[PDB]
Amino acid sequence: VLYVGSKTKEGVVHGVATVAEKTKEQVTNVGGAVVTGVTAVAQKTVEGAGSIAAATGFVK
Amino acid sequence: VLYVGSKTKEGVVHGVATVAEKTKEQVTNVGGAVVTGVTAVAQKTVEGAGSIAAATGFVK
Amino acid sequence: VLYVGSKTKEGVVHGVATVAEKTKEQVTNVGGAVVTGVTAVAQKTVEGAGSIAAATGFVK
Amino acid sequence: VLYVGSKTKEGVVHGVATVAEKTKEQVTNVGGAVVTGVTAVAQKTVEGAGSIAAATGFVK
Amino acid sequence: VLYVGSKTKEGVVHGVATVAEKTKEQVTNVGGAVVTGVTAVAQKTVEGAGSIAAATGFVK
Amino acid sequence: VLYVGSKTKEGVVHGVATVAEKTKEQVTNVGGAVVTGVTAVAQKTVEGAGSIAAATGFVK
Ligand SMILES: O=C(O[C@@H]1Cc2c(O)cc(O)cc2O[C@@H]1c1cc(O)c(O)c(O)c1)c1cc(O)c(O)c(O)c1
Ligand SMILES: O=C(O[C@@H]1Cc2c(O)cc(O)cc2O[C@@H]1c1cc(O)c(O)c(O)c1)c1cc(O)c(O)c(O)c1
Ligand SMILES: O=C(O[C@@H]1Cc2c(O)cc(O)cc2O[C@@H]1c1cc(O)c(O)c(O)c1)c1cc(O)c(O)c(O)c1
Ligand SMILES: O=C(O[C@@H]1Cc2c(O)cc(O)cc2O[C@@H]1c1cc(O)c(O)c(O)c1)c1cc(O)c(O)c(O)c1
Ligand SMILES: O=C(O[C@@H]1Cc2c(O)cc(O)cc2O[C@@H]1c1cc(O)c(O)c(O)c1)c1cc(O)c(O)c(O)c1
Ligand SMILES: O=C(O[C@@H]1Cc2c(O)cc(O)cc2O[C@@H]1c1cc(O)c(O)c(O)c1)c1cc(O)c(O)c(O)c1
Repeated sequence: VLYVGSKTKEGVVHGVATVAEKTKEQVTNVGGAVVTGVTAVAQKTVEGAGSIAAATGFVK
Repeated sequence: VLYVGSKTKEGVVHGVATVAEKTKEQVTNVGGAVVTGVTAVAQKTVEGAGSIAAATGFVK
Repeated sequence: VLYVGSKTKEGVVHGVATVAEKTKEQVTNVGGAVVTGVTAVAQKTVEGAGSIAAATGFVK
Repeated sequence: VLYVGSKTKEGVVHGVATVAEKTKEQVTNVGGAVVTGVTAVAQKTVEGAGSIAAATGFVK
Repeated sequence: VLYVGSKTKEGVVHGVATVAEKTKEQVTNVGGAVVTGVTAVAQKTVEGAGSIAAATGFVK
Repeated sequence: VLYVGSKTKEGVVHGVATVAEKTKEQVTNVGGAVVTGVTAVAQKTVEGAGSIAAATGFVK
């Protein structure tokens, strides 16, 4: 019974509760990368890169 | 019964509670990378890199 | 019964509670990398690098 | 300027986040009172009682 | 300027995050009172009682 | 400037994070009172009693 694998879980998020409460949020970039506020993110990859919250300035 | 593997878990997040409470958040980059506020992130990769909250300035 | 492996867990986070409470948070980079505020992050990788909260200035 | 009272707050709830996740919830009373699952409830009373999640068995 | 009282707060709840995660919750009373699961409740009373999560068996 | 009282706080709750995680919770009373799971509760009373999580068996 090759791979009779029952209920697995891979790359799962469940049961999250969040409260963000600012008064003056502010972002100001010049020529670069910015990544904020990522929340409750899942993923599964096969035979490939798997970045999630990446941020790169230049590439040459 | 090759790999009769029952309920595994791989790259799982569950049961998170968060309260962020600022008054003046502020981000200001010039030519670089910034990554903030990542929360409750899961992932599974097969045969590939697996960065999550990466940040790189340049590449040459 | 090769690998009759029952309920494993690999790269799991569960049951986190957090309260951040600032008054003036501030980030200001120039040409480099910054990574803040990472929380409740899981991952599993097979045959590849596995960075999570990386930060690199340059690459040449 | 008798009672130039500016922006007060009295009996206020704001900024709530909740995740309930059961599999078999069950309630079974016989002749009594039950009160469950109350959430995010505000109130203001003037010259009178102010119960919110009360529960009484008998009165004679 | 009698009572130039600025932004007061009285009976306030704000910024709550909750995750309940059961598998078999169960309640079973016989002739009495039960009060569960109260969350994020505010109140203000003037000239009167102020119970919130009360529970009484009998009254005679 | 009688009572120029600025931003007071009275009976305030703010910035709570909670994670409850059971597998079999159970409550079973017979003729009495039970009060569980109270969380993040505020109140202000003037000229009156102020119970919050009370529980009484009988009254005669
Ligand atoms: O049956 C799946 O194939 C396995 C993976 C895989 C792959 O990635 C690329 C490829 O060229 C071949 C390949 O054969 C794998 C395999 C798994 C076995 O259990 C098996 O008996 C077999 O003959 C051969 C499978 C299903 C999936 O759902 C999965 O996520 C996964 O990673 C794999
Ligand atoms: O059955 C899966 O294949 C295994 C992994 C794998 C792979 O990655 C690339 C590839 O060329 C071949 C490959 O054969 C693996 C394998 C596992 C066995 O238990 C097995 O009996 C077999 O013949 C051969 C599997 C399923 C998956 O779901 C999984 O996540 C995984 O990593 C693997
Ligand atoms: O069955 C899985 O294969 C094992 C891993 C693996 C791999 O990584 C690359 C590859 O070329 C082959 C490979 O064979 C492994 C293997 C495991 C065994 O128990 C087995 O009997 C076998 O013949 C051979 C497996 C499943 C998985 O879910 C997993 O996460 C894992 O790391 C592995
Ligand atoms: O102006 C409000 O009257 C106050 C309360 C009150 C009451 O409860 C019953 C009653 O017979 C009389 C009464 O006079 C109160 C009062 C407050 C003063 O500041 C004042 O100068 C005055 O002459 C007299 C008021 C407004 C409200 O919005 C309020 O919530 C409150 O509790 C009260
Ligand atoms: O102005 C408010 O009246 C005050 C309270 C109060 C009451 O409870 C019953 C009552 O017979 C009279 C009464 O006079 C109070 C009062 C407060 C003063 O600052 C004042 O100068 C005055 O003459 C007299 C007031 C407003 C409110 O919003 C409030 O919540 C409060 O408790 C009170
Ligand atoms: O102005 C408020 O009145 C005060 C309280 C109070 C009361 O409780 C019952 C009552 O018969 C009279 C009464 O006079 C109080 C009072 C406070 C003063 O600062 C004042 O100059 C005055 O003349 C007289 C007040 C406002 C409120 O918001 C409050 O919460 C409070 O407790 C009180």
